[PDB]
Amino acid sequence: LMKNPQQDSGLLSNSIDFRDQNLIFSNSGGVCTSSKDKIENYPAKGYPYKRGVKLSFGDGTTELEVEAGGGDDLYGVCSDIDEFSGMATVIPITNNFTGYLTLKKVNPGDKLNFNQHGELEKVKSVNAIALSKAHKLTEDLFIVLASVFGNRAI
Amino acid sequence: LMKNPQQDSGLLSNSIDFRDQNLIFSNSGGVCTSSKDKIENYPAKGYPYKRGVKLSFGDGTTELEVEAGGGDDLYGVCSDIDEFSGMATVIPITNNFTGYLTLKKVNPGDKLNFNQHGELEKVKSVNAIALSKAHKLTEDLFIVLASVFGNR
Amino acid sequence: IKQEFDKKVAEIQALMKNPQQDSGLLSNSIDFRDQNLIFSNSGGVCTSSKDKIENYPAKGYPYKRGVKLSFGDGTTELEVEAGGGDDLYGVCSDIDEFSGMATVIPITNNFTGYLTLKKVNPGDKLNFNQHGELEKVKSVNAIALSKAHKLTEDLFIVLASVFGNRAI
Repeated sequence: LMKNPQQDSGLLSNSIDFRDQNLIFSNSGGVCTSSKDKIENYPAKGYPYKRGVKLSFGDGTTELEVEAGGGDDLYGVCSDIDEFSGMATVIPITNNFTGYLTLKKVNPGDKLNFNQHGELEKVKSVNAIALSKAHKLTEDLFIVLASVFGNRAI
Repeated sequence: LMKNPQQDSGLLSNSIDFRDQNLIFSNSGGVCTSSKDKIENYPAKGYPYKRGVKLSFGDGTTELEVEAGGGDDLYGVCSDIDEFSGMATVIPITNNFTGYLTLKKVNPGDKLNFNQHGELEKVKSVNAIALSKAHKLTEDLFIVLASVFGNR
Repeated sequence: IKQEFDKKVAEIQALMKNPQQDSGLLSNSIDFRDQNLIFSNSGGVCTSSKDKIENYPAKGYPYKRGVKLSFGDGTTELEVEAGGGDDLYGVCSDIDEFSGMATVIPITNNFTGYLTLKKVNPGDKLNFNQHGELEKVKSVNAIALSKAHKLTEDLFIVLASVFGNRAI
């Protein structure tokens, strides 16, 4: 629900090990990032963090915004949110992405697609392949490493 | 049918207003431009300016060129033209473009497709969404702000 | 035995991109035309500085072929192997044999260059097969810009431009 946890921790972190220290919700961006990636920023409608986003049009008084969604309305993938300005960082669907995305509440090689709420689910229109299994961060919060490369063909 | 108007105006322009000054036909490129965008150039066959283009092949003596077109042959979007060299600047369909494009003689949010002449029309195989109403520059020339983000 | 050895060397060197081979003479190629029709040619005829290029461990010999992702027992990371159809992931534009690393351009980025063809005139529609070879026609926008050039009794290359997916 938030990039940074709302409640402050009561304990320090044990910074000794180096394994399995990347399965956190505050892991913004992608696991493998190219210097030739196209990155945009939009006004955020809701909390579309780590979800497929779509274009949301108001009454014309205010500019275009982005909200979590999928299906035929999918426009990109949100990889970061600046909360002070409400700015959602979006990687366009034309550009391929590899990273941790929210999964609907799954094995490597299974084909995934974005549902109505911008959540990955097992399969049609979007090329997404899971590179790992679901990792549970909360009772309803599951993340999964996936590679999204364009849109499929009907 | 030229980016730069041929008939030079008889009056000086008044630079007093900062609103509604970009709704001209000589506004080449895009409104939102990324420094990592891929930009190609090709020989132009006709005037494909501000239209969707397709690859056209000749007899074989000369190289391939780009001509205004759509359908399943759509290759990219022509954003600029150098008239001296007849060189059309193309953004491939694999790259996403946001800018003013020619509309066939539509409200923000309407899905659009490219016709046989590279003109956007209201609706199948291209992701084009109108971001503004049709602005009429000439009695037959209409433009529209559209974001293209690939195929469907 | 040695003749069979030499025959296998010939086969594997024809398979390879730039095999090591000593020559008794200095071959002279003074003309500057049709000098680029070699198997050791660079990945792209027209290359942009904004192209996204990845590298992956290779399974088999996917050079100048369409590549797809493949997974094993999970002990080792995913690897690219020659393939096409609906499983196509990218195009292998280079290979480094010492490190066994295939340099690949994803299907989300348009590519133009010489690719392996099935054993064709310009302006024809091409599709990737199960082996990653191009064949005359589909779900990929691949168009041939030239005719098939034959370098070996089974090796054909063709100049092709591939730009994204083809809806419907």
